[PDB]
Amino acid sequence: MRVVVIGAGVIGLSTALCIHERYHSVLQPLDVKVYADRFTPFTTTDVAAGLWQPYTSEPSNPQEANWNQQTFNYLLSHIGSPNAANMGLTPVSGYNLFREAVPDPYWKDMVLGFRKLTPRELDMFPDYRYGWFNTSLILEGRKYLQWLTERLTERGVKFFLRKVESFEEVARGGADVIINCTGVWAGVLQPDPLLQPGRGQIIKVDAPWLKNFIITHDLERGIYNSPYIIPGLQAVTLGGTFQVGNWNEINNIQDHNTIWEGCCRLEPTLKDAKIVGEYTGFRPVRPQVRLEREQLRFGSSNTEVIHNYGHGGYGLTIHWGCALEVAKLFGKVLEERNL
Amino acid sequence: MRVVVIGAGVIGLSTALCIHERYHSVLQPLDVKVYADRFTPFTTTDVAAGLWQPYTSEPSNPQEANWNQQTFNYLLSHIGSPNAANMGLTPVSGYNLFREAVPDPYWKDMVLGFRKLTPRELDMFPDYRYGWFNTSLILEGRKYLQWLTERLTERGVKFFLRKVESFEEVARGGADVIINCTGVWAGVLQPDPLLQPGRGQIIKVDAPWLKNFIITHDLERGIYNSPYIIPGLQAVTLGGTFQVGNWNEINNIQDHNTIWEGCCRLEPTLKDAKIVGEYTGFRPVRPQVRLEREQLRFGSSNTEVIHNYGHGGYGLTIHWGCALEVAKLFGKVLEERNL
Ligand SMILES: Cc1cc2nc3c(=O)[nH]c(=O)nc-3n(C[C@H](O)[C@H](O)[C@H](O)COP(=O)(O)OP(=O)(O)OC[C@H]3O[C@@H](n4cnc5c(N)ncnc54)[C@H](O)[C@@H]3O)c2cc1C
Ligand SMILES: Cc1cc2nc3c(=O)[nH]c(=O)nc-3n(C[C@H](O)[C@H](O)[C@H](O)COP(=O)(O)OP(=O)(O)OC[C@H]3O[C@@H](n4cnc5c(N)ncnc54)[C@H](O)[C@@H]3O)c2cc1C
Repeated sequence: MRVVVIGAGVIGLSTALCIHERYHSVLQPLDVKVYADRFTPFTTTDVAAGLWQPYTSEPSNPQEANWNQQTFNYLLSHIGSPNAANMGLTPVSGYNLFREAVPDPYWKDMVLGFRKLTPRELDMFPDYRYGWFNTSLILEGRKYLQWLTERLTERGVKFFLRKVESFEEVARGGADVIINCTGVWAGVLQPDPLLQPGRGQIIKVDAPWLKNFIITHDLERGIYNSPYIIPGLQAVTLGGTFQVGNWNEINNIQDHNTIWEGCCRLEPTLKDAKIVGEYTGFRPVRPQVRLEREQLRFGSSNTEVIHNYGHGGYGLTIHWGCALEVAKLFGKVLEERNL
Repeated sequence: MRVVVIGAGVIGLSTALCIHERYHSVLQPLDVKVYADRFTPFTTTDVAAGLWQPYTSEPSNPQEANWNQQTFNYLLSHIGSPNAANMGLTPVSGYNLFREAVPDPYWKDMVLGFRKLTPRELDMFPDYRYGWFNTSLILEGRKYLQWLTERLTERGVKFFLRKVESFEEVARGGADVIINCTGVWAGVLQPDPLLQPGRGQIIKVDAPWLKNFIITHDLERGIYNSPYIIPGLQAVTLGGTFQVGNWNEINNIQDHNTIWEGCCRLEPTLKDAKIVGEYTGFRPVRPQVRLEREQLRFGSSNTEVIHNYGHGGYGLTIHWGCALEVAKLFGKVLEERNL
């Protein structure tokens, strides 16, 4: 059947692969195509700090906790292959610092080695007073997007640079099923007032001596509104901004300065780091991932649409669980159509 | 007074600085000079993997344990300054893997976060069956040697490229005190059958995605005779050889192959690493650090000699404790001479 995925960010590509991986065998004819108006390096995914770490607060949908877990185990299963770095993966250990005691995250047990910092540890970070340590994984968005792209391409999936104006337009094109993985732009194909851009700028820097991630938190100020430093495969990502409702896509000088000075304070050796670039992107903020099936009549054609968007500051961290869930709904769509 | 340090490896330079730092104030005249036939990048120190980690077994002279501890705290005290990376320092977390249970090292409490690996952790390293994890520090020998060198130079200490033939030769040159920090070559100035070269080759590689150290152990085969990978500031050090009594200073292809294949098996992603160089050096192996004062009559001149050599595979790890001890003996020499 004709299936069309709209989106080429981590959600779209992982989902496409996930399904094709499960159904090519079963459905003889299984035509996947991917439409997107932006491919890496232009997706929001390419801008991601690259770390696997859910929010500190519990999720609204409890399945989100599963999805996160399934994603981590799936990623860990690759640690050990010769390809892990080629897919954009590597373990990284690091700190979560806070200004005051805070309850353990629901994810303490998903990551490896979770534990509270000791005082000699905290002495390395004077403004903070409570914190955790745990090892997790890095999944660079750009590298991972390219990897999924080659995998998809070899499985025969086709890509097309296109801006979709409506699902109708796609249904008319003969799509039996359509997977919406439009990220913050999903509202355009169909309004969702719950969805909003969580803008964030980052500064990429060359500072190889930094081997661990460090993430600061300011409870008053909101998540990701505080300095964080996260080593990646080739460079370090400096960061710190999450602004809901802001659509400005231009890097701004003010954000740059606050991110730089904050990090520079937290890790003074940054003094010698070479800045390699700055970027801004929109977390697709929503109270809960919208992941559900919906049918659409276009005259005489029910065309299923399965949504998968609204991942906020955690799309990398949970993409696999969602891709699986979508495969499952797609499974139902198949049994209704009688395979 | 005239003081002459023989050696420009980590032991000689740290010791010189240590003393000058303590006595320049007190002794009005305090003439330090450093003689060495090899300066960085030619010392054994420049070849060090760069990690702070004592042996797994406990020391013979118990003071070694304190020297190690004093060294770690001294190093940690710098984590936080803007200069830490310039001195060659950065924290690094990592694994010690073994083929069977083993008792906790006497140093578990000196390092940060020591703990035993869990099974999900061990699944990332299939040949191994027991292990630890802890964060420690990297101190790159080459960078640190250059840093100490600038510090010494600015304090007015003088350097001279000179092969010393005998202490006599130096005493005749008017040295009131002489600090022997000759490493494996100390036997030449005065025989010590306990001292032997622990040869070791390493391969430097460019593989920035590796953020944690990994050190393997084979009990039958001896310490450091097993693959280990240790990220440094700019490159990764691959290693694995410790051969007592071997004086071959030439890198050999057999060692290279075994080190490469072993590491490559332990971390398959090395498949894509660029090799940047290979080097070999001699750990100054001895059952215990020789650190003691000895007087020497050269006709009518007692000339004190204070030895500090025999640090094996742990000179970086303990250099500061020793430098302090030497300053202390030097202190006595001063009170005997009545300041
Ligand atoms: C600065 C920053 C740091 C972050 N760090 C992390 C992190 O460390 N860890 C983590 O887990 N998460 C992180 N995130 C969150 C993560 O980046 C997002 O959750 C995730 O990238 C969303 O992916 P997506 O595919 O849904 O969106 P995108 O990657 O933006 O993909 C959307 C795709 O849909 C296409 N598209 C949209 N509308 C149309 C249309 N009308 N027609 C055709 N194509 C269309 C776009 O071209 C693009 O191809 C971060 C985000 C930001 C901004
Ligand atoms: C491959 C390898 C990996 C290692 N990794 C680590 C590690 O990760 N961590 C750790 O703690 N330790 C490590 N070590 C051990 C550490 O390298 C040695 O303990 C330490 O470098 C010894 O320093 P030193 O100053 O005593 O010797 P050197 O640095 O070799 O200094 C000796 C100095 O004396 C000079 N000299 C000698 N004889 C004379 C003479 N007759 N006249 C004039 N000058 C003379 C030499 O030119 C040189 O200047 C490692 C060693 C090796 C070989």
